[PDB]
Amino acid sequence: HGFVSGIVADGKYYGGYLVNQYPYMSNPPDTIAWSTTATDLGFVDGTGYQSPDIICHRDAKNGKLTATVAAGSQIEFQWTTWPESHHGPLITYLAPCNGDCATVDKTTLKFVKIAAQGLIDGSNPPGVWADDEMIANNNTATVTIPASYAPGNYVLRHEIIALHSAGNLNGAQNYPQCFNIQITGGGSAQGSGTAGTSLYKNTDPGIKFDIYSDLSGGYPIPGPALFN
Ligand SMILES: *[C@@H]1O[C@H](CO)[C@@H](O)[C@H](O)[C@H]1NC(C)=O
Ligand SMILES: [Cu+2]
Repeated sequence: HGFVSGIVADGKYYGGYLVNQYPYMSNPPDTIAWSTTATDLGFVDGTGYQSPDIICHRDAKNGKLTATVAAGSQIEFQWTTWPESHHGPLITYLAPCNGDCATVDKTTLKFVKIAAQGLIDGSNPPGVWADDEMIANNNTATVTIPASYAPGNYVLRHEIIALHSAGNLNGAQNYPQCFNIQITGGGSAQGSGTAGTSLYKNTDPGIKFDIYSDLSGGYPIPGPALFN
């Protein structure tokens, strides 16, 4: 259970969608982060993989602001304190808004996987994962925006998949957080995206996954192919 409280882009801090505060007000602050109704700091599980909730978490609604970021530079995502039990991958995507992200219909977004980290050391189940490294780094995850990416308006979708209960069907817990960004500089490249409601199936091997048994077979990070 947790959420992204803010991000750093081009070295500038942007406050996120404070889901434990902003829903409890008529007129919360503007943010680059999408609003959600996930006030229990909870998740979308496999029962919702085909729901609009998987896109940006949820009942999510477009953030009002947009952060500029140079292609080829780093974004830091500051999570709230992440529980050790919730081992799993960190996956980050870009979807073009093809227009203004403040008004794009989220149901139309097609996400390209730009970063993904999974099982780091599975010598001893339940293993050490991407989220374990995030915990150790002041509950912060980092990605690089590809240097060759086309300049434009994008939804940045950053997600933890907790796998502590993932041996159960629909037991994997997805924690997507979305932000509006404007990539500057860059090149001409873009991936071919996947609708949010097409990212995952509850039968995918990295979704219906047992962290507690021998990990000699590794961990197949779910979702579409990683962009190069
Ligand atoms: C740790 O993260 C918090 C937000 O969770 C941030 O406010 C603080 O500045 C960070 N500490 C360091 C040393 O960067
Ligand atoms: Cu939890």
